[PDB]
Amino acid sequence: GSSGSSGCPICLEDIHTSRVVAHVLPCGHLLHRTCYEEMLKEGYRCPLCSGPSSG
Ligand SMILES: [Zn+2]
Ligand SMILES: [Zn+2]
Repeated sequence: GSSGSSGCPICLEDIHTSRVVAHVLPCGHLLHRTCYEEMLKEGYRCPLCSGPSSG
């Protein structure tokens, strides 16, 4: 379950700035320097910010 839509939608693990760097998306979300590199390859953008048909 997930009540708060605040967290890396890639790995789904509470991000910890202190622990590791967080990539602030241009939409208003945080990611993991690593994850941000994975999603880019796959071909999917912020799966949280609903968009058009695609995505
Ligand atoms: Zn992540
Ligand atoms: Zn977003």
